[PDB]
Amino acid sequence: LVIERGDGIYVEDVSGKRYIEAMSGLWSVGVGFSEPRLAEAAARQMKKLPFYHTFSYRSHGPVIDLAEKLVSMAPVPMSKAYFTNSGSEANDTVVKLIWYRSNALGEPERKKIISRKRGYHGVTIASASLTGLPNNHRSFDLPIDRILHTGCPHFYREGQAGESEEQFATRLADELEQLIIAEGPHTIAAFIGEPVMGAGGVVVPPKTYWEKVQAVLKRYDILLIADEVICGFGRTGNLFGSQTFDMKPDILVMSKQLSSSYLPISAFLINERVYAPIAEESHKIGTLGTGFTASGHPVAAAVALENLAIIEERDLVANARDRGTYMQKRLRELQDHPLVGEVRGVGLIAGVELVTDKQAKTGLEPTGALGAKANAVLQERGVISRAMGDTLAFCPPLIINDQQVDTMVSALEATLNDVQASLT
Amino acid sequence: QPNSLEARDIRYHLHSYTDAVRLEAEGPLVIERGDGIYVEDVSGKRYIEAMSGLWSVGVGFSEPRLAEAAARQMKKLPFYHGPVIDLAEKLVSMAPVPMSKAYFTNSGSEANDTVVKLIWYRSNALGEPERKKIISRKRGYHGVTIASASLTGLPNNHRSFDLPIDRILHTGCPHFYREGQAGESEEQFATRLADELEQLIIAEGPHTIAAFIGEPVMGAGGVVVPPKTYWEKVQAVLKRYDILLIADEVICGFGRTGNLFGSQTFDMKPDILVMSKQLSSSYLPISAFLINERVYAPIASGHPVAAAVALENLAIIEERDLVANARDRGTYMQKRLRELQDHPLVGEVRGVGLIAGVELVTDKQAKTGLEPTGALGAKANAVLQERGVISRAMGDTLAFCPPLIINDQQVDTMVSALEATLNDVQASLTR
Ligand SMILES: Cc1ncc(COP(=O)(O)O)c(CN)c1O
Repeated sequence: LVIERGDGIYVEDVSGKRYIEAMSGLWSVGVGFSEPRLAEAAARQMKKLPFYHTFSYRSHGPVIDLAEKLVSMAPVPMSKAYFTNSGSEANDTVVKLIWYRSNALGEPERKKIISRKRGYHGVTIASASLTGLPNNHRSFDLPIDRILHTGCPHFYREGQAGESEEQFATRLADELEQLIIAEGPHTIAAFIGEPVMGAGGVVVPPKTYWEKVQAVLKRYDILLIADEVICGFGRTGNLFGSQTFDMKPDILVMSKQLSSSYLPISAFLINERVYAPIAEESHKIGTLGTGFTASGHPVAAAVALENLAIIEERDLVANARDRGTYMQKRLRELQDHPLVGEVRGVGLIAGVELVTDKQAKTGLEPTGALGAKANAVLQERGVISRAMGDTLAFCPPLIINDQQVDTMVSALEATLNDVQASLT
Repeated sequence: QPNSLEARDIRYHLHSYTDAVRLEAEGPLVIERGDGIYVEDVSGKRYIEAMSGLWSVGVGFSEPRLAEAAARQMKKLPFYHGPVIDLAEKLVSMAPVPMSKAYFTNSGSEANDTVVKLIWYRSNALGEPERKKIISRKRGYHGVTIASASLTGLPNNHRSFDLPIDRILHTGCPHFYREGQAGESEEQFATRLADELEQLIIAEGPHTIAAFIGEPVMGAGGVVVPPKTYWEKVQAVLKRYDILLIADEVICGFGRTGNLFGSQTFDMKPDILVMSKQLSSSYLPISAFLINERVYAPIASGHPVAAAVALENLAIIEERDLVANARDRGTYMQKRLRELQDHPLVGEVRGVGLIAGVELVTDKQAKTGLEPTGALGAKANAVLQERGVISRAMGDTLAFCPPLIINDQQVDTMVSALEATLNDVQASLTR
């Protein structure tokens, strides 16, 4: 599919056919595809100071404004923001700084990071190791040493016979605790998780998961890294997924909706517990020996600022919350469709996992075929979704209205009816 | 003034490559705007940006054509996962040796990281699970991801970070002034480096070595120009053991060394070429790497706004003859800088094309500076900045890497400021 242009929630192919971009591109184009104020911010900044770096005691106005704004918006108290170009680089730098921090605290053995199966955190050698999907690892010799993976919190696929949702949450927290014990708790630096796993299939954790996991972490004083690359800036019904799931991270990683992907920029926030010992170590060494050339890029930072100003002025968090409520309700009305195994989601993100045998939870051979089949029909009906195996994902822009949500979910129902007719 | 830019920076902003405790005490220097080769701080003082920012702002700091390219794309299709296709085609067509495919990333770091990951994937696809080691060099700079900071050969990039990771090796720095033994000539030193590389390869098991990575000229490690014959002798080694050559042209690319690529200046024939920086003049973040058919055969999403800017940047370079401009001003800069070789504070002047390093010492026979090494560099860089020129100190070396748009009169101004700076520093040391 060759996409050429976009407008609001829509994109157009070269032939002129219009689609709802129900993924907001790559989970990221929050303000839609034609926000003129972002081009205005970019052009203005690029003619004033198109580039300056933030190395060696240098700065500029856009990065200063954006650092202040991100710290001020944090869902828990934070101390500093640090800027990169991507989500992958941010998670990579986070891992490195955790290792530095542990060295800075006299803990040379506290270097292990716990991630999760089906988690997605990037593509660098380190951040692809954090990622818990098989194809990111296969043939790349990953994961690197120090990166561990605990279970995926996906009740529909991991729950045991007869187990309840809250028991499943208890079992995942207990399995985490067993992992920490078996490794040696003093060796565990951090735990990383997305509030809701996006790329892994829009996996919403079971109720009480994050409370119980945080209890475990807190017992051993392990750092929590909230990966808000997808969930950040209104996706889940609040400004951050950490608010929606009552998470209290030490480190919060952002990208994507930060600039609505109009330019490459990413950031993470660290609290005082993280910052203070890194600062002291940088002073003994003489510098903090990391950073990307374009870290804090002034044009990207100007666009991000204007993007956040628009999300606040137009009440887009609330807009996403309310259209999300409607979308979640509409999608769950398809539960009794013969092809619908599970509907899951919160706020303005959802997944619909397709099956041909509800009791066995199985689809066509191989798993993925059913999702590919339905996704082709859905596209043909004017809706671009992402297939993750047999799950179709929905993550539309924050500017969507109810009428557009109705259009998108009706196309999904007509799609599933079509696919059902092809198989009978 | 709690609401000044400087105060707000100290409160909220964790900087790269900065001592955080010192930043809290002094605050940043805040840059406001740019004009050609100049930038201006928030207090209104102007400086020649003799480093082009971070070796990167090739077209200077006020090129409104790039602003229009960005806005045009941003108003058509601001993102999707056309300019990316056009840019890939252009980079392949400009390559200094035949190339097959272009891949995009945001940063030089991610490019190098991806290159390492692709090499591993490739050796696995070829059924060579042990051919995974990468040889880099001391003082090399290749970026800051966990993998690419491991390729980097500088201690500030490793200390307290637990790097380098396994599989990354480092051979010697090809810096004759610092590494040449008593009575060794420049060419003999080249011979010895190629021999030490070969010894490394033999000792590790040649079947285990996948690739060698080098910058044609090492930038961030101090503008180290390799000895004559080095690249020829190295390349003969690597070819003997079928090792891939990765040319990291992040700095050297797009006219910096007197030719379009540093690979042409040094007669390198890489299999993989990494680019960033002058690719877009840093007006937006974008990087790329190219691979040849040898690389691509067993293994057979750029950002569109960034790509549209990189395309327009390349067109400007081409239309305004900036590679030739840089070559000719480079010839003049290198001659002017070498006029300071006899200065009592100058240990060495080195450089090619439009990049150079002036290494400072206080005892020219011992090749020693002030205590500790770094103090003399820092001192002179501060005085040069008072004189309106922004250089970058790498220990006791001051770097010069000005915009491709610079003219001879500006070169003259820059080098005269350095001369007066060295005279002032020498005077202060005698008091
Ligand atoms: C030769 C070289 N390679 C790689 C990099 C890394 O680029 P970035 O800062 O964009 O990650 C740099 C940046 N100074 C460089 O000079």
